[PDB]
Amino acid sequence: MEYQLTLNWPDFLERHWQKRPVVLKRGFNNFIDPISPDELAGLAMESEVDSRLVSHQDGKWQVSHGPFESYDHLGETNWSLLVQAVNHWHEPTAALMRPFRELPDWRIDDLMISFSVPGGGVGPHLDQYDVFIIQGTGRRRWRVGEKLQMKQHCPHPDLLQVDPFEAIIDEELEPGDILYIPPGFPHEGYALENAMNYSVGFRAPNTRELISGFADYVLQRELGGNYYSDPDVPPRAHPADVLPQEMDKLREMMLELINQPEHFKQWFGEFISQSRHELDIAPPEPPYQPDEIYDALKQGEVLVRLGGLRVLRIGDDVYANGEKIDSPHRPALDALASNIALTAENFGDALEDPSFLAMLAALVNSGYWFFE
Amino acid sequence: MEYQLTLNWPDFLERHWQKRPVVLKRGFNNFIDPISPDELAGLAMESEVDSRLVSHQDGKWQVSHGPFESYDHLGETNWSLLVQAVNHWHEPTAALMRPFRELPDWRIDDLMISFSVPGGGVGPHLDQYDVFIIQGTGRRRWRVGEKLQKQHCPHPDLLQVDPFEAIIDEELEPGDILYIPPGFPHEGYALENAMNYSVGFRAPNTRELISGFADYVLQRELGGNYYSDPDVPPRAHPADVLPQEMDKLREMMLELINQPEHFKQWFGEFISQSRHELDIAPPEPPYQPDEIYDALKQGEVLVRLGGLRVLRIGDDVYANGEKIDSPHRPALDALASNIALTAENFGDALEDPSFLAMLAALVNSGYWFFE
Ligand SMILES: [Mn+2]
Ligand SMILES: [Mn+2]
Ligand SMILES: [Mn+2]
Ligand SMILES: [Mn+2]
Repeated sequence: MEYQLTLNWPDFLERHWQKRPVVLKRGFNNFIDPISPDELAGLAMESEVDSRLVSHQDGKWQVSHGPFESYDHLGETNWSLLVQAVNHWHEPTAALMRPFRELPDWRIDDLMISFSVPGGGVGPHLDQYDVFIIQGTGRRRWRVGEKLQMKQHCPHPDLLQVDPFEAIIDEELEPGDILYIPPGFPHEGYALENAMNYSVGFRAPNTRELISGFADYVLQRELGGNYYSDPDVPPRAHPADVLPQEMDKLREMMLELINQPEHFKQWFGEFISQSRHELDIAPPEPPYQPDEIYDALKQGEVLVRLGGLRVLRIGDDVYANGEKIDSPHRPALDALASNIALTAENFGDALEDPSFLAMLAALVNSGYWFFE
Repeated sequence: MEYQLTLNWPDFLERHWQKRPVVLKRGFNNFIDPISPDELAGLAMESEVDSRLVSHQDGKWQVSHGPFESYDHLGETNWSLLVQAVNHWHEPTAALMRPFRELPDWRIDDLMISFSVPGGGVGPHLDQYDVFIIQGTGRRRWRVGEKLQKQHCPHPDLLQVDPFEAIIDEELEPGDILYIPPGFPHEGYALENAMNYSVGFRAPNTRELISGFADYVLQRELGGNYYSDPDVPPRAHPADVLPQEMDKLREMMLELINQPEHFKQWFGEFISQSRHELDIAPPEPPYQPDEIYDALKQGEVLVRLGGLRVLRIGDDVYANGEKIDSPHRPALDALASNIALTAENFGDALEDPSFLAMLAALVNSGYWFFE
């Protein structure tokens, strides 16, 4: 399908994003759910999918990790099924992501869907990331509190919650409504009628993850192999001392390495292009030869990107799922990065180059793009 | 005994250290060996001690590792035995380290001893570390090359090398010292039965700094702050990552690194650790603080465990991967400055109970022993 967002973007980015939560009423007009609770359940039965059941009985909370062989015995009440990264396994669901391209592809994460019977829900909780929560069929009561430091507690080892909060937002969401929550704002919501919620999640790294990742990149690629050297080595009163100048030199090594021109860009390119959830990956059973891709495309057949596969451009280099793609043909690479559903027109003269055709062949044979 | 290096130190550090290799003729006058070859073999058989044995049947070599038994077996000619960190074990060998205190404690590693029967040698190897090779008990032929300078390929470190043209070729007598910087290919082998005492040095490369610091960051779970973009910049293509964003991220990292306390503490814990296993046997019954106090004021002498690294950063003291929590700058400064302390070395600090409780804990860790 194709989904149309009624949001006013400049106003939102200016006043709201990464600042304050909002309820965007009728974000989607005449909202038609991309998927059904049944299709979602069947999808949760699959073993490659990350899914979980969260139920609560009076005070007690029970969290069960999927997949599942059974719809019984659950209840008419007080439970919810959560499925991560549906946009990987379902194309119509993947369509929901497109309207959010007004925000950077690299910051966006994936689409997680929850189905809840009345009373069903995940409880009050905090996130470290921005989220858009889209109301599907049914209705839920959503509550968001002010952003204040609060202790996280665990009703279950597998389930994070906070203490109940005074809501700065308390509302019932109709289908098509969207609730934007910046990180740090406690929120809770629960089904009134049988409900479907679509969370477009976002991702941002912290410093720990960055320095760790890059350290592993340096180790793996065997970089930064230059040793500390002191032909000028300074005198000292006490031989057990390590002088401030030496510490400074030592750290200056790390800073210098971090600032080496290609290395950081390349590492981050390989990192950020990787998905936090498992892709659906099925390399073409026989591999493709370059000229049947050439032919297929020229024959009118269309190339489409695997749902959830991240393609990002940093400078003149492109990165698809951890792998750097480097080609002299810019329009083609731009076509690969900024739109799914590619046709020969988007490639231009690139297909004539056997090198580009070879690369493209390797990308398709990898499962990253497939024919329609 | 207690060794006196005859060396012009200003001239060495100025013209030589980390620059050019030299043969220092009669680096030691009347050089008596700290240890006998059979004693060395006595250590070569041990569970904890790191040894190795290298033999060349011409054109081909064989290497075995410790512990050891039955040296016959075989060999008369053409083999060598090598033992790491002998100063961690044999106390008079650690005294051979004292003259090199003219160089920083943090850059010094340890002393390895190699006994080679005639023809015995390790082959033309290469190091990324500085080394002083002290000749004793017999003679060896040493040759040192010109340090070739492999574009963008990692240096293999200790991996073996080419039959170089020698900028240095000679035969060492007892007391002779061959200093080599990192990068200079070198080979040596025994003529008469030969003892070599190689005092080595250690430097971190950038990779080790970044890995260590990263691990430390994970452990204390620091840098928890998340990248945020209230102002997030517009772009032509939704798939693009702008330079200003890359700068945001990079500066997050640089900021974490330039936080002084964390880097300081981590490195203090990192550099105070030893590259080889120490001898650690805490007193079977411990000492009460009063026992320490008393015995210490009886004129007894505490000595730092051989090979144990104690280093000062700012005013902070680190002993074997751990900080020492304490005031009394003179006393801790003494703990780092002198191996073999006395009551006079501490002075006033002994009357503070909180101080000697700590010190007693140091002794009980096995980091200092009486003699
Ligand atoms: Mn309840
Ligand atoms: Mn072109
Ligand atoms: Mn000199
Ligand atoms: Mn060497």
